[PDB]
Amino acid sequence: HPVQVIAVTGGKGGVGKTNVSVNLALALADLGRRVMLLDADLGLANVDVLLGLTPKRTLADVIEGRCELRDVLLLGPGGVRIVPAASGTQSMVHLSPMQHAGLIQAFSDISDNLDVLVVDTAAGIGDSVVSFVRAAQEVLLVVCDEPTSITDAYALIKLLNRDHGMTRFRVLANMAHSPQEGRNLFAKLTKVTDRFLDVALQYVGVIPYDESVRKAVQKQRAVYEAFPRSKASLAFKAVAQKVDSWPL
Amino acid sequence: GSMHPVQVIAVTGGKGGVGKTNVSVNLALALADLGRRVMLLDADLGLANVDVLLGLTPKRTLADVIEGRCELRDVLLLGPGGVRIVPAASGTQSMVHLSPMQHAGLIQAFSDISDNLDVLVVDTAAGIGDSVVSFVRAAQEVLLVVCDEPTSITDAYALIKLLNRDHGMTRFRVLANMAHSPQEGRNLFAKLTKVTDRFLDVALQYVGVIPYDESVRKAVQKQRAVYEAFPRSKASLAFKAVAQKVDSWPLPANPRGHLEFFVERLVQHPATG
Ligand SMILES: Nc1ncnc2c1ncn2[C@@H]1O[C@H](COP(=O)(O)OP(=O)(O)NP(=O)(O)O)[C@@H](O)[C@H]1O
Ligand SMILES: Nc1ncnc2c1ncn2[C@@H]1O[C@H](COP(=O)(O)OP(=O)(O)NP(=O)(O)O)[C@@H](O)[C@H]1O
Ligand SMILES: [Mg+2]
Ligand SMILES: [Mg+2]
Repeated sequence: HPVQVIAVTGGKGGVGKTNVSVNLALALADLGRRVMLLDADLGLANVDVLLGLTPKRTLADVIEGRCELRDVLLLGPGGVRIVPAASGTQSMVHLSPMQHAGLIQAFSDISDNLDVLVVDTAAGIGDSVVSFVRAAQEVLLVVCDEPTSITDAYALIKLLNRDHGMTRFRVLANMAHSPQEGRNLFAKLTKVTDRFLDVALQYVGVIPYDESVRKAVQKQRAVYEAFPRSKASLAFKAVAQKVDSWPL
Repeated sequence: GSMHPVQVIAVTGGKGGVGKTNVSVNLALALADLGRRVMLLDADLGLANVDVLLGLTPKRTLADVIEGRCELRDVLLLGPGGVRIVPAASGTQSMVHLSPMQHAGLIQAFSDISDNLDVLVVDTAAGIGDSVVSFVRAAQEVLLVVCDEPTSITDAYALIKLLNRDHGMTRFRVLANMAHSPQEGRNLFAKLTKVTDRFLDVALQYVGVIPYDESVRKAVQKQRAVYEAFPRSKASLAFKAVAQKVDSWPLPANPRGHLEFFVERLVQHPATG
């Protein structure tokens, strides 16, 4: 039983990486999978904030040697297991390759009875982002239809490909006003990556712009839980069906 | 007389997508519209967006400067309103882990292009990484852009806490963005003040609020600044009001430097000449 590992990323700030990570995790749990969600925004933790959780200890405690990784695990909704990050601990955003590797390696000790790990990455193209993305089997790029997000997503793809040997990427359009808007967005990325790179982009669909997501964030409850019948939640179910179909 | 003070503002906020770059671009344009000589630095070093919001196509960037291929003056672009822009790179990693020395070298380089300058606006990256903290500490005024969601409040607080705890920074300016009601900006400021009052020793200063405006969405699509493309929009009028406030912050006349106890080197306000 190999664990499916999905890194949710995108370069651009605020495109919905954390919302997608949280609600994809919940949707996969709804399909019957045993799911873990790692907050890899190591110094600006938001997974706990979106879920209204107040972690006593975090990955900060782990790295500083005050506790073991198993000791910081939190229970989220639907049985999802959460690994919480720190908020405001600067050292956590520039960890050595050794510390990053050590952390990733340490997950093998809490891998029991697990089907899927979802990893929520920070904004940007920094070492923490690249380290976690490189360590995943599937790279889910969250993109929205604005020139800055398209530009940032392309930059991250180019970087991961040219410096880190990554050659396959999943693309999810978030805050789309229509499914066709997402397809057109994917078409844009396909043309520029076709022209300059040798990579395989695979489209996963859209999460629509949905006021229910804004309401869910205010409530600090996952939209998938708080508004299970909303268009966004139904779209997360669809993405989960696709993810679950991917070869391990 | 014989030292002209320069205002230096770092626009930051921790949270991704809160409007740091939109605020940087449109504050710069609004200040230029008031008659100030403005420079705008894209300090999102590895994911440049200032050029993207303005529809500029740089041939050289900060990466070329830092890596010793050209000088800072060579990469300056003339933007709307006469704002001079220093463009960043897009997808060059060797930029989101510069050494403290390399950051220092970049900051030092601005002294060569300071003539005829009133204000430098610095657009920082998301997060609390070394690049962000270095550029924030290199400025005189730190402008946190915050919106009324728990994640923005939490991230803004985290940045304030780190700067206060680790670097002794005490005073911060706060600008609310994407507000949907007239009192939302002040209410948001109060939320942040509540948390910082309880746990920190800081002095927050409320600057104002930019409303959520569909005109910003349209401007970003057109790759034109909302201040230029929709000058009568609610967002653009708010940027005008905010620039008038920013412009009123007093600068020392003829800043000639002073000594401080247990500080070896003269301490001097940013200035030119
Ligand atoms: N499908 C959606 N519909 C409506 N609003 C959305 C949607 N997805 C995201 N949002 C909004 O976008 C905000 C940012 O989402 P978030 O998941 O925090 O993005 P992020 O990419 O993780 N941000 P960051 O980690 O700081 O770079 C949310 O708080 C909502 O306001
Ligand atoms: N006042 C506003 N009204 C409406 N939309 C806005 C407003 N300000 C920002 N936006 C939207 O928010 C998006 C993000 O703005 P942007 O200025 O790129 O934020 P940022 O903090 O610089 N992101 P990043 O650098 O990637 O962390 C914009 O592209 C617009 O969609
Ligand atoms: Mg996030
Ligand atoms: Mg930006």
